[PDB]
Amino acid sequence: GNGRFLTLKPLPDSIIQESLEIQQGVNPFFIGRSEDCNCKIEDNRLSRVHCFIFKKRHAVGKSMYESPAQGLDDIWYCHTGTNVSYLNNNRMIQGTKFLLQDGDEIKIIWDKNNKFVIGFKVEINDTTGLFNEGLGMLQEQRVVLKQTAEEKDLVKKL
Repeated sequence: GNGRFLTLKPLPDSIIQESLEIQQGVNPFFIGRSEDCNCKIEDNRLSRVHCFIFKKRHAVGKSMYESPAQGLDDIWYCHTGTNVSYLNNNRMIQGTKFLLQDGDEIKIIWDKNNKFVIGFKVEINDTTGLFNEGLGMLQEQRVVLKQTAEEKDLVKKL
């Protein structure tokens, strides 16, 4: 690859059926109804910036002895459109940050009335000095974080 690391693959089961490629963690990645977002999701009720994937350096403590995880870069999926974000079994709200482990198929919008369900498959082919292969294996186990002024600023400029 010329610079691939994370492939975001939305599929046919979800209203979004395309494949995106996050180059060595190209952040932030904007996602929503308008293709303007680095990621494409055609969902009427879904906001243009409704969801965005951001990358940050994994916050770790002093490297006691010789151990990996010596501070690296992690990717955080930050939802934003009122439809609330959904990953595995963690429910989110309109503006939450969540870790994306490999094989992360998240539904940004799910409506039984119109079957308007979304789903993206996170597949990290390359791990560029990442805190982990990308399967998320830190102390926290799939926890939802809140978006602060820092995240809100990312969506300010698509």
